[PDB]
Amino acid sequence: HMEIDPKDLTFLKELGTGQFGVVKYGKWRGQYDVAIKMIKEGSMSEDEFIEEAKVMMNLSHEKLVQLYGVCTKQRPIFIITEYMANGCLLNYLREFQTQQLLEMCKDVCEAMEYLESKQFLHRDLAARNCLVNDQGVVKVSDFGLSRYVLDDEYTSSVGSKFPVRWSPPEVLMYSKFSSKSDIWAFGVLMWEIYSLGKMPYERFTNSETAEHIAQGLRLYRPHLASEKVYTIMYSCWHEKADERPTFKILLSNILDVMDEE
Ligand SMILES: Cc1c(-c2c(F)cc(C(N)=O)c3[nH]c4c(c23)CC[C@H](C(C)(C)O)C4)cccc1-n1c(=O)c2cccc(F)c2n(C)c1=O
Repeated sequence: HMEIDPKDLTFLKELGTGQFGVVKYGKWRGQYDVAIKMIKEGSMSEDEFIEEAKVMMNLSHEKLVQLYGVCTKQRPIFIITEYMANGCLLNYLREFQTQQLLEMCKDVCEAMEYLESKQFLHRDLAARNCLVNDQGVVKVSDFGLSRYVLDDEYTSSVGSKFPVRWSPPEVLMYSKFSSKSDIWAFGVLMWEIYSLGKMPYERFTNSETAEHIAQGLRLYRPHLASEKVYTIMYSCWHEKADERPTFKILLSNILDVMDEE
């Protein structure tokens, strides 16, 4: 537990509004640049999140957005994190050489291999919650947070905000989350990266996407992805969770394609 005193925070710029409300840029104890997420009441199970936040502090990796602490002796609670000046990867992609696109995949895969080693599920990996720092390094953010979301539009499988397009068959059929459902989502993320932020299965509704996936249909090769890169993303989408690679394997596959291309 790392309780941050709000008196040690400054509020310097408004970054916008996310799923949980207002996000600000500020400084913590004049030392760290931070993002301050102000968690609107009724949007998150705070008690359950606060228990898990102690586990989230201990997660430390260069490619994971660092949790610095929380402000919980008030409502709304604040989540204090590492500041990523270029915002989310989806908007960064939408605003590159093929080598830079693979380095973005490598960055995320390093973070995911670390989470996989800690048996910590992200649960909602996608370009919208990967963040980009001032040097163009991509880092994974909001890992594990979707388990504490209270809005039905995000939690229900038929909700308007459920990430159907990033979900494997066992999630759509049984809500069975595992390291292998994070692998599936990672493949969709690689597709997003190589498609410069296009929506996956854009031609389909969420209901039509679940049906397409049930028939064995998969996302097509983006033109910026080579055959070797597409083989990696496609390996993430095996119908059987047990036949999907680990993040450890994926990272080795990515490093091989980099050295070769
Ligand atoms: C990421 C995000 C943040 C956000 C955050 F949380 C954490 C940090 C960090 N740790 O530093 C952070 N840093 C910056 C932002 C930001 C935003 C951009 C800033 C600049 C300086 C570049 O203007 C820099 C804040 C509000 C909304 C969203 N946001 C989006 O911007 C977004 C887009 C498409 C699609 C989506 F789904 C999106 N969603 C849902 C969403 O929450």
